[PDB]
Amino acid sequence: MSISISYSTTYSGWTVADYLADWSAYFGDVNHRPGQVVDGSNTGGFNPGPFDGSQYALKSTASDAAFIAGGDLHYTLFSNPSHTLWGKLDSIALGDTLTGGASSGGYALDSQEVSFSNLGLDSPIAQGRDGTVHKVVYGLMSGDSSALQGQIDALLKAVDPSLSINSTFDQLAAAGVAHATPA
Repeated sequence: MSISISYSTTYSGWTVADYLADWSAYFGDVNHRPGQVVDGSNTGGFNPGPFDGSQYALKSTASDAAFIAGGDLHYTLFSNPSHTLWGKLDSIALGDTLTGGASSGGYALDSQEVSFSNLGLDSPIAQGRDGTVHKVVYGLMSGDSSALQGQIDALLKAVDPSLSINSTFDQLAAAGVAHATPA
């Protein structure tokens, strides 16, 4: 199946690129780096975790922005290649108001704005921190969504070369890729 996109009607006239650049500016950089992961405030979490699961979720420490990555995901922690996320990334949901976690049966994003599904990404452990899945998710943690933008640009061009991250959500809905959701 081709990339599927949802978007709240209030973003109908935005391009994908402008939405993601703006979301990244609100989320900011959670500072997930050596000496700066000292407690659970900026780790995020897996369901079921602690290091693997079908969801990885993180809330911003600068805003209420949050995302959930869905698929079949694995984090190496200290194991070579250290601090690598690899595996199957099917979906990214972005917005605000993260709730839940492993103990309550799953994460939910109560103010989801936009989602991207059927991403078809599957990165092997061998690529380490240069894997596409790793770069996509670490970009969302660190205030730079350029890796996600590039993957969406390629998936959209695969549907039709007239579609891109510079398409508005409106235009993607007319093309049958995107679907407006209630605001």
